[PDB]
Amino acid sequence: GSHMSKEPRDPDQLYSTLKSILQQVKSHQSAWPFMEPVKRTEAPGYYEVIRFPMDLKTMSERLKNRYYVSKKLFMADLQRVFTNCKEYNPPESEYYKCANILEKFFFSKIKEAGLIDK
Ligand SMILES: CC(=O)/C=C/c1cn(C)c2ccccc12
Repeated sequence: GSHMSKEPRDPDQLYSTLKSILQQVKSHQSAWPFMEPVKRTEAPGYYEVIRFPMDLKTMSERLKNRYYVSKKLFMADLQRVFTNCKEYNPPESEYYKCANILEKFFFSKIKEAGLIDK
């Protein structure tokens, strides 16, 4: 019929698809606040604000073997990464910058892969 691009294709393609998005999002210069692991009190205001701390170092870990195969599961965590930084980081900081730049890249990429869910 026509072209709308707004629906994943089976868990097989979607699986590696999330693995590709992470490969780019993580490889993106604006991913160091999530790619590498963070300390425990190195973040200005952590634990007592982030209900579910998350980072890219954990996604690729499970996504590698078999975990983020769904569209909402991956989007939830990944989206939790961009907001988590934006959460404990003030309005003026490099953490938010790279998090807002990569987050923009993420939404666009998924917007084209008919992903996104919650
Ligand atoms: C994106 C996220 O959920 C958590 C990021 C950080 C957690 N900690 C403890 C940090 C310390 C420094 C910088 C970033 C973080």
